[PDB]
Amino acid sequence: ACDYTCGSNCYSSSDVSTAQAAGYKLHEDGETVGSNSYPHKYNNYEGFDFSVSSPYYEWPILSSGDVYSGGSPGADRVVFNENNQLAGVITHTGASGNNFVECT
Ligand SMILES: Nc1nc2c(ncn2[C@@H]2O[C@H](CO)[C@@H](O)[C@H]2OP(=O)(O)O)c(=O)[nH]1
Ligand SMILES: [Ca+2]
Repeated sequence: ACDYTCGSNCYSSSDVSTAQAAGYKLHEDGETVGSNSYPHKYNNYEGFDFSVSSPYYEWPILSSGDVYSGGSPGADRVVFNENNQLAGVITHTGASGNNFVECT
């Protein structure tokens, strides 16, 4: 069973903490990867009710199981805060345009 289901992509807790740890490290060191400069601030335009406080940062999580290193980011993202607390896992899949919906 999936801990997080983003469209047709299946993720376990370990997939999420692994992706999150990589994004937080880059955030700490003030470095980015890719053309969209990840990790970057997640403004929460959609207004999700995250249990942890802002600011939020997004980092792509890949269905391949690999840690994002620069190519296409896919549609899924892990959202973490300043204290490296997981806010949630989101996706562009099933959302119009460049909007997001939470992964179930
Ligand atoms: N939909 C959405 N995009 C955001 C938000 N915060 C930052 N973004 C970024 O704002 C632009 C318009 O959506 C995109 O560059 C998107 O990039 P990502 O694809 O990297 O999320 C947010 O809260 N919602
Ligand atoms: Ca996996």
